[PDB]
Amino acid sequence: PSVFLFPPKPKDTLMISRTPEVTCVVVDVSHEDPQVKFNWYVDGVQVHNAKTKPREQQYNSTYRVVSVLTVLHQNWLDGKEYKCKVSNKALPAPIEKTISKAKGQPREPQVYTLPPSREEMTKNQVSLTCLVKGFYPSDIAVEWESNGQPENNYKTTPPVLDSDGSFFLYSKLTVDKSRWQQGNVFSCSVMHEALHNHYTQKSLSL
Amino acid sequence: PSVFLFPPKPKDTLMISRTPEVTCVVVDVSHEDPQVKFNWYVDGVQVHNAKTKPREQQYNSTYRVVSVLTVLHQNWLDGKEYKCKVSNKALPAPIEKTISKAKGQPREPQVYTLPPSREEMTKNQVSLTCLVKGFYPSDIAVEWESNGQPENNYKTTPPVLDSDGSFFLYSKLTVDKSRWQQGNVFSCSVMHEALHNHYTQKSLSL
Amino acid sequence: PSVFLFPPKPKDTLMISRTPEVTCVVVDVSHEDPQVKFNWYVDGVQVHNAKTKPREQQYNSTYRVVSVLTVLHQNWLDGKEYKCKVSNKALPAPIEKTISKAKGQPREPQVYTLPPSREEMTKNQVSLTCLVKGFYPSDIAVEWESNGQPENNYKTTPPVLDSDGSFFLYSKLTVDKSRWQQGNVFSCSVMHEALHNHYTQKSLSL
Amino acid sequence: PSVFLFPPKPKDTLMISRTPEVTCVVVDVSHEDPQVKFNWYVDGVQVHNAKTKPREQQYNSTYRVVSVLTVLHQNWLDGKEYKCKVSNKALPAPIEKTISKAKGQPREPQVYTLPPSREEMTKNQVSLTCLVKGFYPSDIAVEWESNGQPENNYKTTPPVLDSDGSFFLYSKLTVDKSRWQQGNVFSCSVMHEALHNHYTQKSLSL
Ligand SMILES: *[C@@H]1O[C@H](CO[C@H]2O[C@@H](C)[C@@H](O)[C@@H](O)[C@@H]2O)[C@@H](O[C@@H]2O[C@H](CO)[C@@H](O[C@@H]3O[C@H](CO[C@H]4O[C@H](CO)[C@@H](O)[C@H](O)[C@@H]4O[C@@H]4O[C@H](CO)[C@@H](O[C@H]5O[C@H](CO)[C@H](O)[C@H](O)[C@H]5O)[C@H](O)[C@H]4NC(C)=O)[C@@H](O)[C@H](O[C@H]4O[C@H](CO)[C@@H](O)[C@H](O)[C@@H]4O[C@@H]4O[C@H](CO)[C@@H](O)[C@H](O)[C@H]4NC(C)=O)[C@@H]3O)[C@H](O)[C@H]2NC(C)=O)[C@H](O)[C@H]1NC(C)=O
Ligand SMILES: *[C@@H]1O[C@H](CO[C@H]2O[C@@H](C)[C@@H](O)[C@@H](O)[C@@H]2O)[C@@H](O[C@@H]2O[C@H](CO)[C@@H](O[C@@H]3O[C@H](CO[C@H]4O[C@H](CO)[C@@H](O)[C@H](O)[C@@H]4O[C@@H]4O[C@H](CO)[C@@H](O[C@H]5O[C@H](CO)[C@H](O)[C@H](O)[C@H]5O)[C@H](O)[C@H]4NC(C)=O)[C@@H](O)[C@H](O[C@H]4O[C@H](CO)[C@@H](O)[C@H](O)[C@@H]4O[C@@H]4O[C@H](CO)[C@@H](O)[C@H](O)[C@H]4NC(C)=O)[C@@H]3O)[C@H](O)[C@H]2NC(C)=O)[C@H](O)[C@H]1NC(C)=O
Ligand SMILES: *[C@@H]1O[C@H](CO[C@H]2O[C@@H](C)[C@@H](O)[C@@H](O)[C@@H]2O)[C@@H](O[C@@H]2O[C@H](CO)[C@@H](O[C@H]3O[C@H](CO[C@H]4O[C@H](CO)[C@@H](O)[C@H](O)[C@@H]4O[C@H]4O[C@H](CO)[C@@H](O[C@H]5O[C@H](CO)[C@H](O)[C@H](O)[C@H]5O)[C@H](O)[C@H]4NC(C)=O)[C@@H](O)[C@H](O[C@H]4O[C@H](CO)[C@@H](O)[C@H](O)[C@@H]4O[C@@H]4O[C@H](CO)[C@@H](O)[C@H](O)[C@H]4NC(C)=O)[C@@H]3O)[C@H](O)[C@H]2NC(C)=O)[C@H](O)[C@H]1NC(C)=O
Ligand SMILES: *[C@@H]1O[C@H](CO[C@H]2O[C@@H](C)[C@@H](O)[C@@H](O)[C@@H]2O)[C@@H](O[C@@H]2O[C@H](CO)[C@@H](O[C@H]3O[C@H](CO[C@H]4O[C@H](CO)[C@@H](O)[C@H](O)[C@@H]4O[C@H]4O[C@H](CO)[C@@H](O[C@H]5O[C@H](CO)[C@H](O)[C@H](O)[C@H]5O)[C@H](O)[C@H]4NC(C)=O)[C@@H](O)[C@H](O[C@H]4O[C@H](CO)[C@@H](O)[C@H](O)[C@@H]4O[C@@H]4O[C@H](CO)[C@@H](O)[C@H](O)[C@H]4NC(C)=O)[C@@H]3O)[C@H](O)[C@H]2NC(C)=O)[C@H](O)[C@H]1NC(C)=O
Repeated sequence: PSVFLFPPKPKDTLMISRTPEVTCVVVDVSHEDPQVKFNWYVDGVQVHNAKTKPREQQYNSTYRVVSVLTVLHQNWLDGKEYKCKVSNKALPAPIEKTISKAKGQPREPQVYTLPPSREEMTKNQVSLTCLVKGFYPSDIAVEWESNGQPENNYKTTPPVLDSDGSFFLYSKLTVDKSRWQQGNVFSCSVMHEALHNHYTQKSLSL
Repeated sequence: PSVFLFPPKPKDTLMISRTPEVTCVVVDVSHEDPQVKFNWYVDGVQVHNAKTKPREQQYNSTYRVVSVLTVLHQNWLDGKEYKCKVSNKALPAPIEKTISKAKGQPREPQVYTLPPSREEMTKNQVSLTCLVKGFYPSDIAVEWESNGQPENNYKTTPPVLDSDGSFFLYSKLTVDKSRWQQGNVFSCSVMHEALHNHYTQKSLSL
Repeated sequence: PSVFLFPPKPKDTLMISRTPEVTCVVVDVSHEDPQVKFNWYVDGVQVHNAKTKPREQQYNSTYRVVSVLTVLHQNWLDGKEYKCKVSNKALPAPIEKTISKAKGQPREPQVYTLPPSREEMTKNQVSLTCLVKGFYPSDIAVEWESNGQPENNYKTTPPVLDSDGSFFLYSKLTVDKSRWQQGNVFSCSVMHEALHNHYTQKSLSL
Repeated sequence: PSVFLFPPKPKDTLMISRTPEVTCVVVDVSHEDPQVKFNWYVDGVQVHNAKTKPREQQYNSTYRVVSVLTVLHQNWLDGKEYKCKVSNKALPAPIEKTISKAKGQPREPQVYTLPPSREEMTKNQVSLTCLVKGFYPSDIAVEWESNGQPENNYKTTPPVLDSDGSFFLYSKLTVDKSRWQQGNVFSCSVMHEALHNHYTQKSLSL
C-alpha cells in the first residue's frame, strides 16, 4: 500500500478566481485491511478536518481511496509545507509523504514576441510566436489577446530545462494572413510568481 | 452588547499574494457577563474551528473581544455569504450579523490616461492623471509603473458614486518635468474583478 | 452621553449672503437625566445667549438634543476657537468639545482644467475634468457652469492629503459627446479661503 | 508482473548506418515464479530466435528481465506491427503487448528559422529559434550546426498536437551576442520520415 501526493495545477494557483488543491492518493488497499485514515498537517499544525474529503473505490483487484485538501494561494506561493500522514492496519507504520512548491530563488521570466518568417507569408495562415525564457520555477501560464478579447487558435509547449537551471517554453497562435497584414495588435500574457503584479504582457503588430 | 462585521481590504482580495480576512467584533461586553462565544458559518456549513482566533481586551469601562476568520479569495469573489453568530449570557438571544461582497451585476471599469494641462508645464513638476470610471463595485486598486519598476509619488482618491450606479475614481502621479519631456513611458495598472485577467494597464508618453 | 461639534458648510462661510453656523449635538440622553444645559464660549468669553437655540427630541430608546450657535464669518475665517460645554446630571463632569477650522498658512490652490482622452471620444458621452490642487485647508467647494447656467451631471471627490501637507481633489462633469464637439464653453468654479475674491473660475472648450 | 514495449529512437530508424531496436521489458518478476519465456512475432509470423537476446536481473525486492529484438528499417517505416508475447507461471494467461509507430498519411513538416527579437539584443546572449511544424508522426529529431560542426547550447521541446492532427515543436540555441552580429551562418537540421532524403536543413544568418 503506497501513497502519492499531488501538487496543484499552476493556473489554479496564480489566479484569484480558482481553487487550487493538493491531492493525496492511496493505491493498493488490501481487501482485508480497507481502513485508511488520513491525517493532514499544514506546515506543522494539523489541519484536522480543514477540507479533507475522500470516498472509497474498488478497482483492479484492490481499492483506491482519494482524499482532497483545499489550499490557500498565499500559503502555497509562500512555501508552507503540506503533509499527508496516511494510516492503515495492513501497513506497518503509517506513511508520511510531503509536498511543497520546490524552494528555489525564483527567476523573473523574460518574455519576447517574435513574428513569422517572411517565408511563412507564402501560405494562407501565418504564425506568431512569443518565447518565454529564463524563468523559475516551471509554474507559469500563457494566454493570447488581440484586443481585450483573447484568441482561440493557440497551443503552449510544456517547459524544458535550460542550462541556467532556468526554464523556457514557447507558444503558437496561428492566425489568418489578412489579420496580420491588416496590422492588428496581438499580445501574449504571462502570469507568473515573479512578475511584479504576477503578470506582464507584450504585443506584436505589423 | 453589539456586533460588527468587517469585509476584507480590496488589495488583499484581488491578489494571490495576500491573506484577506473577514473581521467580526463585539463591543460593550459587560464586566459581569464577559463570556462571548463565536460561531462562524460559511454560506451554510459551520466552519467551526476553521481559522477563528480571538483574545479578550479591557477598555472604556467595558471589554472589546475581536475574533478573526481567514477567507478564501475564490469563495469571496464568488459571493459565499459569511456569517458571525455571537453569544453571551447578558445578551438575550445571540446576535447574528452577516456579510458578503455586495451582489450586483459588475461593470467593467473603463480606464483612460490624461496628460497635464499645458498650463502646468509652467512649473518644475508636472502631473499625470488616469481616470478609472464606470466600474462596479467599489473594490479596485490602482498602481503606477514607469517601466517594470513602479513609482512612488502618487495618491488615489477613494471612489464616489456616479449616476450610473457605477463608480469612478482618480489618481495622481506627480512627476518632475524633465522626466515627462524626456518622453518616458508611464502606466497606471488597474486590478479589478471584471478585468479579463483581473488586470489591464494603460500608458502615457509624450 | 457624548457630544459632537459640527463645523459650518464651506459655501456658507466664504459668501457674505449666507449664514454659516456651528452645530453642537448631544446623543444618548438618558430618560432619567434628560436635563442638558448648553454653555457656549467663543474663543474665551462665554457667548451666553448669543444665538444658541435648541429643542428636545426622543429617539431610539434615548433622546437627542441639538443646540445651534450662529457664527460670524470674520471670526471663523480668522480662527476664533469655538467651544461647546454641555452639562447633565447623569454625566459626571460636563463634556467640553471644541472646534475651529484648521491652523496654519492657508495656501492658494492652483487650478487646471483637463479634456477627455481621445479614447473616451469613442463613447456616446465624454468626460471633462478639472483638478484642484495644492490648497489649504480642505475647506472648499466646486461648481460647474456651461454658461451663466451651471450643470447637473457631475460629482466631486473629497480631498486627500498630498505630500506638501497641501490638499487636492478632482471633479467630473460627464457630458454628451455632441455638446463637447459643438465647441461649447464650460467652467468649473472654485470658491475658497485664499482665492482673492474667494473665487476663481476656469474654462474648457474645444 | 507487467510488460512494456519500447519503440526505437528516431535517429536510429531514419539512418542506414544505425541499428534501431524495439525493446520489450518485464518488471515485478516474483522470486518464486522467476521463469519468463519471450515470444516475438513480427506482424504475424513468429520471428522465433530472430535476434531476441535477454538476461536476468535482481532489483528492489523483485527481478527485471529485459529482452531485445533488432528491427529492419524498411519493415518499421512501413508499419510492420511488432508483438511481444511474454509468459510466466505466476502470471495467469501470458501478456501480449504490441507496438508499431503511428498509422496514417505521414505529412511533410515545413520548416522555418526565426531570429531573436530586437529586444533580446539588449542582453549579453541572444537566442535563435527554428519552428518545425505540420509534420506527422511525432517521430523526428533536430540538430544544430554553425558550420560543418554542430553546436551545444540548445534544447528541444517535445511535440504537441496541433489542430491539423499534425505535429510541431520548437528548439532553442542560445548563442553569445558577438557571434550573431559577427554574421555567422547557423543551421538547424531536421531528420524525418517524409523529408526526401530523410533530412532537410535551413540556415539563419545576420
Ligand atoms: C491496480 O489498479 C490501479 C489503477 O488501475 C489502473 O490500471 C492501469 C493499467 C490503467 O490502464 C487503468 O486501468 C487504471 O488507471 C493502480 O493504481 C496505480 O498505481 C500506480 C503504482 O503501482 C501509480 O503509479 C504512479 O503514477 C504516477 C502518475 O500517474 C498518473 O497517471 C494516471 C493514469 O494516466 C492518472 O490517473 C494519475 O492520476 C496520474 O496523473 C495525474 O494524477 C493527478 C491526481 O489526480 C492529477 O492531478 C490533478 O490535481 C488537481 C486537483 O484538482 C487537478 O485535478 C489537476 O487537473 C490535476 O493536476 C494529474 O492531472 C494527473 N494527470 C493526468 C493526465 O490526469 C507517477 O507520477 C508515479 O511515479 C512515481 O513512481 C515511480 C515508480 O515507483 C517512482 O520511481 C518515481 O520516483 C515516481 O515518484 C516520484 O516521486 C518523487 C517525489 O514524489 C518525484 O521526485 C518524481 O518526479 C516522481 N517520479 C515520477 C517519474 O513521477 C507512479 O508511477 C498510478 O498512478 C496508479 N493509478 C491511479 C489512477 O491511481 C494500482 O497500482 C494497481 N495495482 C497494482 C499495484 O498493480
Ligand atoms: C467604550 O470604548 C470602545 C472603544 O473605545 C474607543 O473610544 C473612542 C472615543 C476612541 O477615541 C478610542 O478611545 C477607542 O477607539 C467603544 O467601541 C466602539 O463602539 C462603537 C459602538 O458604540 C463602534 O461604532 C461603530 O464604528 C464603526 C467603524 O469604526 C471604525 O473606527 C474605529 C476608530 O477609528 C476603528 O478602530 C474601528 O475598527 C473602525 O474602523 C475600521 O475597523 C475595521 C476593523 O479592524 C478595520 O478593518 C480592517 O480589516 C482587515 C483585516 O485584517 C485589515 O486590518 C484592514 O486594513 C482593515 O480594513 C478598518 O480598517 C478600520 N478602519 C480604520 C481606519 O482602521 C462604524 O462603521 C459603525 O457604524 C455603524 O453604527 C451606526 C450607529 O449605530 C449605524 O447607524 C450605522 O448603520 C453603522 O452600521 C452600518 O452597518 C450597515 C451594515 O453593517 C452598513 O450598511 C452601513 O454602511 C453602516 N453604517 C456606517 C455609516 O458605518 C459604528 O459607529 C466603534 O467602532 C467601537 N470602537 C472600536 C475601536 O471598537 C465602545 O462602544 C465604548 N462603549 C460605549 C458604548 O460607549
Ligand atoms: C440611537 O441610534 C443612533 C444610530 O443612528 C441611526 O439611528 C436611527 C434610529 C435614527 O434615529 C438616527 O439616529 C440614525 O439613522 C445613534 O446615534 C447615531 O450614531 C452616532 C452615535 O452613536 C452618531 O455619530 C456617529 O456617526 C457620525 C456620523 O454622523 C454624521 O453623519 C450622519 C449621517 O447623515 C448625520 O446624521 C450626523 O448628524 C453627522 O453629520 C451631520 O450633522 C451635522 C450637524 O447637524 C451637519 O451639519 C449641519 O449644520 C451645518 C451648520 O452650518 C449646515 O447647516 C449643514 O448643511 C448641516 O447639514 C453635517 O453636514 C451632517 N452630515 C451628514 C452626514 O448629514 C460620525 O461622524 C461619528 O464618528 C465618530 O466616531 C468614530 C469612531 O469612534 C470616529 O471615526 C469619528 O471621527 C467620530 O469620533 C471622533 O471624531 C474625531 C473628528 O474627526 C476624530 O478625530 C476621532 O478620532 C474620532 N474618534 C474615534 C474613536 O475615531 C459617530 O461615530 C450618529 O450621527 C447618530 N445618528 C444621527 C441621527 O445623527 C444613538 O447613539 C443610538 N442610541 C444609542 C444606542 O445610544
Ligand atoms: C521496483 O522499483 C521500480 C521503481 O523505479 C525505480 O526503482 C529503483 C529501485 C531502480 O531499480 C529503478 O527501477 C527505478 O529507479 C519499479 O519499476 C519502475 O517503475 C515502473 C514499474 O512500476 C516502470 O514503468 C513506469 O515508468 C515508465 C517510465 O519508464 C521509462 O523511463 C524510465 C526512466 O529513465 C526508464 O528507466 C524506463 O526504461 C522507460 O524508458 C526507457 O526504456 C526504454 C527501453 O530500454 C528506452 O529505449 C532504449 O531502447 C532503444 C532501442 O532502440 C534505444 O536503444 C534507446 O536509446 C534506449 O534508451 C527509452 O529511451 C528509455 N527512456 C528513458 C526515460 O530513459 C512509464 O512510461 C510507465 O508509465 C506507464 O504507466 C502510466 C500510468 O499507468 C501511464 O501514464 C503510461 O502511459 C504507462 O502505461 C500505459 O502506457 C501507454 C503508452 O503510452 C498509455 O497509452 C496508457 O494510457 C498507459 N496506462 C495508463 C494507466 O495511463 C510506468 O509508469 C519504470 O520504468 C521502472 N523503472 C525502471 C528501472 O525502468 C518496480 O515496479 C519496483 N518493484 C515493484 C514495487 O514491483
